[PDB]
Amino acid sequence: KDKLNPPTPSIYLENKRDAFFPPLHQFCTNPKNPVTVIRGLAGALKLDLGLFSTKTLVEANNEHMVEVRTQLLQPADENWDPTGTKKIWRCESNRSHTTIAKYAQYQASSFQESLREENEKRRRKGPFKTIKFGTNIDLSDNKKWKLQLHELTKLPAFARVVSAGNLLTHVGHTILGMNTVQLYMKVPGSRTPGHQENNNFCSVNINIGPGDCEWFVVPEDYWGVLNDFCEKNNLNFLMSSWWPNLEDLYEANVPVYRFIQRPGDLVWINAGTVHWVQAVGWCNNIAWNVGPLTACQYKLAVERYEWNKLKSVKSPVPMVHLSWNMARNIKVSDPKLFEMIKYCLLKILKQYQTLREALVAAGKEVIWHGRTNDEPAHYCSICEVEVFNLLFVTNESNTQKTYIVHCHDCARKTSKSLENFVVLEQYKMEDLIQVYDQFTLALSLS
Ligand SMILES: [Mn+2]
Ligand SMILES: [Zn+2]
Repeated sequence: KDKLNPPTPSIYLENKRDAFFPPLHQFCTNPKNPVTVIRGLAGALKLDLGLFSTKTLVEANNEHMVEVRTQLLQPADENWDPTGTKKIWRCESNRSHTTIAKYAQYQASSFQESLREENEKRRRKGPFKTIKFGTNIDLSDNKKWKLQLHELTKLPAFARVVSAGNLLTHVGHTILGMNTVQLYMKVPGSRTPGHQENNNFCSVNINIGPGDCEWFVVPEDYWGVLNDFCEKNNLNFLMSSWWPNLEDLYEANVPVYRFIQRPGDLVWINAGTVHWVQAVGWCNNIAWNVGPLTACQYKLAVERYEWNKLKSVKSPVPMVHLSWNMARNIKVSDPKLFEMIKYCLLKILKQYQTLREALVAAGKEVIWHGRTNDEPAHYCSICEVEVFNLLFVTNESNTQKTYIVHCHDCARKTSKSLENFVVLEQYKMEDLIQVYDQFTLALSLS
């Protein structure tokens, strides 16, 4: 089917007017568009991409940490077992650390060697060469990266790291790599393997250049098919490194979007869109997440939040904490989105009331503990689930005032009658009830 190789949703900007035009915002967040390629974005805004060149990065912070992935240099769009016999889903991707200065030396010498090879003139496949990919470089420190982060404020508001319409701005604290910028340094063949974004939040990626990247994209509502493929091939969809066999996908009638990202092109990945990427030339990229205020985004975030619990994987976004912040601080005028949030809050409230009464009925004391504001959400020190309001802390951690948090289930498993724990409460019930009761649908004529 030609429908199995659909065209790329793609917008071509010439100037600042095009970039700030509101129908662009609406196109990107439309659930029918799994990905949007915004071509010419840097040129239209006169963004200085030179602030992210390797030369500039070395000067700025030469000892900065870089995560290295050591990989095989594979042909075109394929992934072969090391022997070169058959195409398989499993990637080879070994981890180590280096610095910006050291990776930079390698990136440059890699290009010089390729020039010389090009001038040396002239098991079904392979054997394959080894390459290194510098990934997940942390650009959160505004003191170390002042000029770099300022340049990204030139973007239209919907695409910024920080904005009033961004759910990740309303979380109220830092989530590393999501509401902070990540940087990637590349040589040809550098691969970011198959994945969905953390808790299915949208993402922004800009190619710094000078070389191109090639992207592969599958819509959110086929993610289940790719999950089945991973399990059949003995891989964890959420945690393993895998690179889809395009012939397998075609056979299973899964459509695949495929396109080239040139320097200055911005790629918008919509919520839950499955994707994997490879460098075609020598380049750097920057990326972060954004959470549009839509029913579709909130729904997919909640779904992945609950799926992660079943798979014993931590959620970087604390969706209970976020939901309360939305009710406290945000006027919601879409009836669909409003009903979703109200439903979730009522479920949180009922569970909390049920647990609290059980504790009281058993004669366990609930200790008023309160809360520092802008204090981050808490997670269980053993199982890493989000823990809200009622915190379970050992007698000794309480005494030492280290307040090491446990969920109810993990505390019970340790201490059958909770005799080794105290129960801390960060919010009064009457106050949460008020927030819930006062959270009402706002009128908007839009
Ligand atoms: Mn991604
Ligand atoms: Zn736990």
